[PDB]
Amino acid sequence: NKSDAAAKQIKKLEEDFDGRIGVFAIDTGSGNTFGYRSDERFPLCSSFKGFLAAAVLERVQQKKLDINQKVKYESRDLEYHSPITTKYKGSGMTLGDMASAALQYSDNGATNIIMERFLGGPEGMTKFMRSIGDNEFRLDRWALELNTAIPGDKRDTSTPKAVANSLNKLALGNVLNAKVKAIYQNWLKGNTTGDARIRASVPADWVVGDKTGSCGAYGTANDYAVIWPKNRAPLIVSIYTTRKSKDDKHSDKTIAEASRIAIQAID
Amino acid sequence: NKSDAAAKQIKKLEEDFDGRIGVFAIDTGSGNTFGYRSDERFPLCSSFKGFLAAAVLERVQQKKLDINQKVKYESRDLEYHSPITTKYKGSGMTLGDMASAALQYSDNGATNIIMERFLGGPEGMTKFMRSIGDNEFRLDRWALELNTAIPGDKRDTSTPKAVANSLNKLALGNVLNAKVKAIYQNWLKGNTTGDARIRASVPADWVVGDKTGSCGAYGTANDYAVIWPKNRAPLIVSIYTTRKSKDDKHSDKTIAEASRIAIQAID
Ligand SMILES: *C(=O)[C@@H]([C@@H]1N=C(C(=O)O)[C@@H](SC2CN(C3=NCCS3)C2)[C@@H]1C)[C@H](C)O
Ligand SMILES: *C(=O)[C@@H]([C@@H]1N=C(C(=O)O)[C@H](SC2CN(C3=NCCS3)C2)[C@@H]1C)[C@@H](C)O
Ligand SMILES: [Cl-]
Ligand SMILES: [Cl-]
Repeated sequence: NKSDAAAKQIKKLEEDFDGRIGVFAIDTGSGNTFGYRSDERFPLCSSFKGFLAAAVLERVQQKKLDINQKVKYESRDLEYHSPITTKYKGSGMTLGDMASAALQYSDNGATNIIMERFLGGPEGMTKFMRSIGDNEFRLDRWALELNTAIPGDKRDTSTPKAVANSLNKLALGNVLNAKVKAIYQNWLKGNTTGDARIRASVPADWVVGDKTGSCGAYGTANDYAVIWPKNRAPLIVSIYTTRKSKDDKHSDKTIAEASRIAIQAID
Repeated sequence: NKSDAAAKQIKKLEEDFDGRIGVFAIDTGSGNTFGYRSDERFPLCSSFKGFLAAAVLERVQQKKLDINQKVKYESRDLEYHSPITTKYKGSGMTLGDMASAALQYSDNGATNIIMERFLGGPEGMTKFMRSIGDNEFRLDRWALELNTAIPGDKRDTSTPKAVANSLNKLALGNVLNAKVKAIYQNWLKGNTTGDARIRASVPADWVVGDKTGSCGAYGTANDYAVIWPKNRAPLIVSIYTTRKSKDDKHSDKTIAEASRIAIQAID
């Protein structure tokens, strides 16, 4: 009935902003979970960049790539919303800086460079996810063309649950060894775009790492986080939202609130 | 809870001047440590010169260089802020005097000459740091071009903790033998640029050695010190700051104060 309360509250929250909320949350210490529409599909938006950065680190760990190797792109027509890569166009960036920029600022140039040169594009990004046991994740299109968030369209979607499980495996589990996993955590922790989302749902002294996404269409936005509460086992939180109409704006407040409800449901 | 008090105080200090403070402090006699954002990246500015001078002494100890060998530079266009090297342009300087000038007066000419001729430039400076167990330190650019302190930019950064540990290894530990380490200490002790920073945070009869840095952009400044309190085991203090806006000035007062808080936290 703690589950059922949380569910009634997400249902009301989704009715209040006239859309659709998907949640999955894990207490990694007890194994307690809460889910709401946790098996429905939602657009990834930029959020897949968190997994792209893990993919790079996997390669670095296998010695397939070096984290300090220069990635040059002096001639590239940089995609919209490349605030980091724009600054370094002249000198290039380390693969590590570039992958972290893809995560921390949602840099589309970092994203697309890495997928075209190192990861085998959308298909390869999908293969990476299948290789960690994730069967729902599909990336179909490149950084800027995946944000259409069309209702019923399965392209570039996952489920809240798949997102949660995957983050758990990558951030807390055994895909990355001790050294490289720590780097991944530092990267998540240093995310700059999620202050109004899961971060806003927790005490200021809890440590958080997240990646956000915002399609800019159908009010579609999301956020996923590893949370370290004071003196407690990590939590995994995964919140995906969409909305009725093409022109609707996303609601940060709904994401923060659905996170609050989720964190309470596994308390 | 003494840790947590110190942390609340640094957080308020950082909010008051609208920036970001990173701290790491070690009591070498108990092993007690305090840190605040001790794993986040901050620009080195000139501060790496302290490690550059250690690198030189390492080479001297290995018999790769002689501390009294004449370094001539009669034709060089000396970089801005070379007060010592400007004075000796005609005659040259000993490698020892030159390295100490790079430390004590933050002489950019001494800095760049030494990196280009003896240390293998920024990458060699970084290799030196890796070789003492420092995995966070990166030097990417040369003396005058590393002071841009752009938010988000990982070039020429370390963490307060990495800086503290490294200083401990170099100033108090086993990298340099007893004779050469004493030289290094004398050098640190004779620093002339840090009267308003960590030095200002401690009784005037405590003996201090430090290296400062001031990027002159984004209010970015730092200081790191070995402190000998009378009749107590050494302390290591490491304070890094940045600020929100490009035109903000650095705050010596914030550095001195964050040092006071740090030294109390490990008391
Ligand atoms: C490096 O940071 C830059 C030079 N190093 C500085 C430093 O060591 O703090 C700055 S600021 C300079 C020292 N100073 C003093 N004020 C109080 C008494 S001495 C002004 C300096 C520019 C170089 C340019 O990279
Ligand atoms: C991908 O979703 C998308 C990127 N991703 C974004 C995101 O939320 O991660 C941005 S939305 C923008 C970044 N914002 C903030 N950063 C500082 C405070 S809030 C709002 C952007 C649209 C596509 C278009 O690349
Ligand atoms: Cl999507
Ligand atoms: Cl492409």
